[PDB]
Amino acid sequence: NANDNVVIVGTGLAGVEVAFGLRASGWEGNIRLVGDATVIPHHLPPLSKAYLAGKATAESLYLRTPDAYAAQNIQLLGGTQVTAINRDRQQVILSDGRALDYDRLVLATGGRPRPLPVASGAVGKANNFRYLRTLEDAECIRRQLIADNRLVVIGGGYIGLEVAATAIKANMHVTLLDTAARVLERVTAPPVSAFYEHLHREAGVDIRTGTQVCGFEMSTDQQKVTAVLCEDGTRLPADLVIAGIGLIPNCELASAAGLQVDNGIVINEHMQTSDPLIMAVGDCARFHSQLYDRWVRIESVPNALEQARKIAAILCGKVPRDEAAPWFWSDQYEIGLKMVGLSEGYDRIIVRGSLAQPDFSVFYLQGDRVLAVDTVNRPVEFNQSKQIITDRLPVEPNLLGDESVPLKEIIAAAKAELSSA
Ligand SMILES: Cc1cc2nc3c(=O)[nH]c(=O)nc-3n(C[C@H](O)[C@H](O)[C@H](O)COP(=O)(O)OP(=O)(O)OC[C@H]3O[C@@H](n4cnc5c(N)ncnc54)[C@H](O)[C@@H]3O)c2cc1C
Repeated sequence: NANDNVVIVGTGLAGVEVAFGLRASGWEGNIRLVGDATVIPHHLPPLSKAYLAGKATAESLYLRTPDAYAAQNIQLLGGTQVTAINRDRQQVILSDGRALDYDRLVLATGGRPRPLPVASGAVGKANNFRYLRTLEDAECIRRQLIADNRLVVIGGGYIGLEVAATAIKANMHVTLLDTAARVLERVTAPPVSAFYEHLHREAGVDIRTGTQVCGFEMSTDQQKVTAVLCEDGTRLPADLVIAGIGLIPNCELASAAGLQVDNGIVINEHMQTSDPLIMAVGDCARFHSQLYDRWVRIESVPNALEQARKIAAILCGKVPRDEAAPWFWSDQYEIGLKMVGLSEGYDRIIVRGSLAQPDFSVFYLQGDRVLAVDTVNRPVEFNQSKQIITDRLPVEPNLLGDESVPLKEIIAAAKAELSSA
């Protein structure tokens, strides 16, 4: 429509992709991008990878060049916080009291770092204690990635691991702490955690699992952290502390406007929230996965792209792409880590290749059904695995771990079985 105005709250990948996708699918109306961030929209993955390593330019981070917004006639309103939504009048209220009218509203609010309780007040304020989510966070941390200085990373998720890998390369003394018994405990099988723990320790990282931070010591003059204290009495001297204990989806605007919320903004098969004219997308969206027949909220680039493209399609009267298996990647010590599917609910894993080398695939199964596959330096088996998950192919479990049998042929057999019998 060339009259309907669309307002997108959030200028992260999700919001920006909706904006440009919209104008790419034939949208003629007005598009307004509104975000509290001041910087030009940029990619996030490089922030714990090449950019954090200081090897990529700031320019390379832009999602789209600044001129692109003008050319595609997309109004970008940065440094502006949306404080409320008025479904009745169909307007979004800005912190300055200003209100923007909308015919279609898209909430691409993403999430915010989960604060560490024992790092409140002065601790969190210290210039050498940071979470990693914004460009500002990344640059503040990078400036402090100094050889021989001591870093303590709190949190063992993929980003924590990527931060540790980057710091190690910068020759820092690195210690990583996780409360769980093994890193990535919730999304991987023990032998996979073992791989990562050994991988990092081998690189020089001192990983301490089952460790809980009880507090910090700080300098009076500089108001900087000088040490991290563990519940068991261990004192870890630190020149830098990076915390990453998860993300909190930004649903406040939704829950305040009476929209359904549950660890994310609930949306239906049409990307719509409880309110027809309001949609949600990206890290903040909790949707129903028909592939796994359950409600999930995914934090990944592929997820944002897929969801953003679906919204653009629907708002333009076009047909959305069929639901694809969820996937994401991680870069640690130049190792190609690619994960497809959701492992939740697996009752066994099958390793294809040796875990003593960064070259294998791990299949997560629930019975004979493949739920997900984590691949390490195996791009082809990764692509092939997407097909197995997305199409629910009946691949023979007893051959998945047999490297003398190409995955392509295992797949061929599964497909032939459907057509023949
Ligand atoms: C360091 C890092 C590394 C990552 N690496 C990978 C990776 O390797 N592979 C992968 O697949 N994914 C990775 N991710 C995750 C991926 O970047 C995100 O899932 C993806 O970019 C989608 O983000 P989003 O746009 O949904 O949310 P966000 O990027 O959080 O964007 C939401 C924006 O909206 C703003 N906003 C919220 N509320 C309001 C409001 N009321 N008014 C105005 N503005 C508001 C927020 O401040 C924010 O600026 C990484 C993320 C980080 C931080």
